[PDB]
Amino acid sequence: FYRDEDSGRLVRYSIKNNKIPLRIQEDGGITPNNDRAAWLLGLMKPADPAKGITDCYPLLGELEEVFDFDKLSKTLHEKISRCQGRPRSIAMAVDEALKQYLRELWEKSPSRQQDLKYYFQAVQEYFKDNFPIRTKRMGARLRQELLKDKTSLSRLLEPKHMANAVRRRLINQSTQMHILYGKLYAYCCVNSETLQRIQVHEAVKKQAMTAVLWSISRLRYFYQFEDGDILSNKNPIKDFRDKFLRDTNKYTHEDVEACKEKLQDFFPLKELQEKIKEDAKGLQETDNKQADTTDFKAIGHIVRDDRKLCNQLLAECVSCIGELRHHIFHYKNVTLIQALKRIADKVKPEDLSVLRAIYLLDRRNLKKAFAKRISSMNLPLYYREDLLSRIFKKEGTAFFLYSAKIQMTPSFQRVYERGKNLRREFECERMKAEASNGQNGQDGDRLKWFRQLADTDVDAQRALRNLLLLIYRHHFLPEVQKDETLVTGKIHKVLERNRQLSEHGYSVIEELYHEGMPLSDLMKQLQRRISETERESRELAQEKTDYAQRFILDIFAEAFNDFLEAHYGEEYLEIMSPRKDAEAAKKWVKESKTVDLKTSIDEKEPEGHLLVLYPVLRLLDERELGELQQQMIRYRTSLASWQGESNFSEEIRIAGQIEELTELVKLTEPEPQFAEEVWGKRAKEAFEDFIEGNMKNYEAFYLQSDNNTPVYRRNMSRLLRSGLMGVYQKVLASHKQALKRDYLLWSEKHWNVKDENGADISSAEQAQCLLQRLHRKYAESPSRFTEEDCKLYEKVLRRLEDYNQAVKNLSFSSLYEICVLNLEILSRWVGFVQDWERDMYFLLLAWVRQGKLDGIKEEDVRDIFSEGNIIRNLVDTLKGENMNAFESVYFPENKGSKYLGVRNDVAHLDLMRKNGWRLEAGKTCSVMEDYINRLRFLLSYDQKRMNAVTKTLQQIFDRHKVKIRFTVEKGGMLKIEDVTADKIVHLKGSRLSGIEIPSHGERFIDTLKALMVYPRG
RNA sequence: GGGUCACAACUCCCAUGUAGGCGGAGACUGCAACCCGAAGGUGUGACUUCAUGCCA
Repeated sequence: FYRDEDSGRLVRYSIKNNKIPLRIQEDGGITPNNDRAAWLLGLMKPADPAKGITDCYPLLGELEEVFDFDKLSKTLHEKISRCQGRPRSIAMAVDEALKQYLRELWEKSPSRQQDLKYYFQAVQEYFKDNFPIRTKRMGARLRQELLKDKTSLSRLLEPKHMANAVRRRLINQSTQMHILYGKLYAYCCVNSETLQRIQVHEAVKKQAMTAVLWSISRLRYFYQFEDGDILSNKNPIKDFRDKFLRDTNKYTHEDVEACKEKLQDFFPLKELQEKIKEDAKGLQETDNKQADTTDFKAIGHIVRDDRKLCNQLLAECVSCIGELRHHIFHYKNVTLIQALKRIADKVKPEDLSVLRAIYLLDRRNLKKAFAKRISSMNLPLYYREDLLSRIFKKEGTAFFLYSAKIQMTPSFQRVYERGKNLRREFECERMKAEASNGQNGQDGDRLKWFRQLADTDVDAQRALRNLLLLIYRHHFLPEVQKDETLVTGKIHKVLERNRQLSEHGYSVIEELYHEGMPLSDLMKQLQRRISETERESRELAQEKTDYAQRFILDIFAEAFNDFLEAHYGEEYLEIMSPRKDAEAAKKWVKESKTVDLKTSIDEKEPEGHLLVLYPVLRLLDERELGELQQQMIRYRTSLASWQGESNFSEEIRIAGQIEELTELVKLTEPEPQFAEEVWGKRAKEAFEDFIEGNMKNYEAFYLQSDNNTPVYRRNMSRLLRSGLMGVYQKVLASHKQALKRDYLLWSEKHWNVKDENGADISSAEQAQCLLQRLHRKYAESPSRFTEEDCKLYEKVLRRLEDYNQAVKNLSFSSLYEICVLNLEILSRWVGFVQDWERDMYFLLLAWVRQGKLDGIKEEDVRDIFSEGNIIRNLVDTLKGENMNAFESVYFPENKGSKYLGVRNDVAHLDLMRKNGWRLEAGKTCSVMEDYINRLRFLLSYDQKRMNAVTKTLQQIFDRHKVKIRFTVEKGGMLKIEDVTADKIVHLKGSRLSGIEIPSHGERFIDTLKALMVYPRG
């Protein structure tokens, strides 16, 4: 589908007349392309409240006077009085009576038919939305079901309700058209390739601004500043910033220790100090060597002082964040990339000395960061060296930190499950073929490397999976990037296999790939097909079959298997024989193995834009980095997808550099230095009121115990880094997570399951082995299962689930999951606030352009959104009839003044502080409910944003396998009904009703419910 | 006090109030699928729909 200012092209007349409502007259002006756009743009006329005029849309009032709306309701009531129930009959009767009344009203008034056409279109849209006949979609089904009730039927026919609904619809369409006008002339002064490009650029800028706001909140956390504005140039705040941690009459050693300890969670300060100390020591022993340590020697006096280093690092950070906040939303630079280039041109890297030293120290640490990751996952305690050396050799390897992945590249997990299932199916069919024919076929190894072992524990398969994941991520994908023919070297074969089961589902996929086509185009069409399939499944409320995703998984699994055969064939037997040994685990880390990851980032001189953007990436935890990386991947694919006359090569290269830098920051962990044995002098306090008794009573684990990875430690470090512990100790105080029932259940070693096969289960490993054995026996024989084993399965399942929930509550995994969910609820509202800010900027620009505001210039508009508060600038700038004109676009008459303050509450991230979790006198609701309702009030200029508030909250909750229900109470307020947890359905078709297990425990659900309604609600 | 009734989106367009099409299109406007991915448990292979059978 392609449309332009002329027509539209690939019912038929709807395709042809689908063109843009706006056009450029080649002189900088935008003019309407039809009558409806001109009518929508001229509806808003500002009104003087002192003179007596109240509304800003007089034509809508006159049209609501002409359209009676009172005899229509009586006519419809009289018409449907002879229908009883049967909501479809009511729908046809209402539709017929409505079209009769509309044609009579059109015949009655011939003078004002022109605007009557658009009024009739709005009325017909209302009646089609609320009285549906067809029920193919789900929403139409529930509207028809709601048509059964007589009370809702009476409510839907009120004259005031219908008039207000038509007015709201028309005002919403007018506002959207003004915003579309204002989007142009801010980027332009062909539709398909330009509007999508503007959408992509705005998405990238908004994601960057969310990252900037997160780093601003982190900087305010560092400086311990109460309200105000840290990124300021006026005298008192600047003098406070320049004097921070100076002297001793104002600040104490505890202050500098707390500041440097907060800074250590994001920055490698201790390693930098040790590096400078060893660099100073080495200069006194060599008298003739041209080493690259001149830059490090200049800043030796700063980094040797804690106060000076902290103050200087905070100063350079504040300079970078302030320059980023000044730009990006500037009117000059179209792209964030050229904004970074202009910042790097303005501010030289000679000023940023501590920042560039931190960048260099982090760049020259990948060599041991990769070794730390390899040791951390599973690898050394299941392989007896001299094979990891054959894979991760210390000489130059084909391993890289980050590959510029192509769109819709599958993850390792889906590929692994698909290949493992295909291998199991092949094994079963070969065994069944050996039963029918007693001849041993010499073939049978065509899909190995996905074998499920037969040491055969669950940890051994974990280690094998992790090794294959490392090879897939750092070796196979750069090889595919350099030479894609590997994947193509399999594609035809997979299609043939599908045909071998026809005597199909890949018929749609058989037509796209002819002979030789760039896989990039293939994944773009498969992305389109997957998108339509998912959207249709979501719309029609049915679960369908995804053939394109399965095809992608199949071809990538075949390519991975053949690649592993080509390079690691001599070590297949040694890879498939893991063996647990703690001696190699205690070794391999005292040797400082320092493996040989490679990257394209320079080792002696950082680039200017990368150095400017480095603290922003350094101040994001784990998920905002992923969102920024996905936005950069989408931007790169979008730039590559456009045709000629583009000139976007340098932007593509810089975007790839940003992706690689983000991957480097993600890989190079900040070295949490927990040390000690259990506690230190930070988390201990931040974690007293979550342990039911004392931590010494839980000494069996939390220290030594299994002598393995201590997740509890990574969980507590990542929990304490996020800075939400003060909020959680104010809100979730009486919701202790360690408990004593869970520790008693974990210390239980005398399970009462009474296993049938001449033994008794005493450990969770034996229970997991019984689950695996019983599930394999069920998998081979689904239709024939003994009644004893079917209840034995549930008997071990419930005990294992109780044990796992006790472990998850004890290991602080539930609290960390709640923190991840809470930080996901935030930064969605920040995205909503960014959307509102951009929309209001473009709306005000469009209003000023078409002479709507009298004594207001474009300079004032840009100065509203340049510096200072946006809200205060709007209040001090627009007044009289202009403020009434601005307020005319928010329909919900229940609100009054003091609104738009939720923008300042969200953008400053007040919910990340203890003082923000307080409510006004009254309001009878919870903090989250209050924020939801104020967000609906703020976003009421756009209907889709107002519905997307609750929609996105429900989707975020459902991503964690948790439900949440809302009910609308009196006055239109939303309130939380319940939360609960969904259930995973175990063995199906087992001559039994099916075992049902909740996906989350009661402690997790109760804590999430306590967070959602803090005061009441 | 339907006055913010979301979940069950929103926008645009199909010739003469006629005429439909209660029909189409939309990374063009937002949620999604895909990835982040740790977290993780729900047997598989193969095809139709307003979620249940159909064959080894």
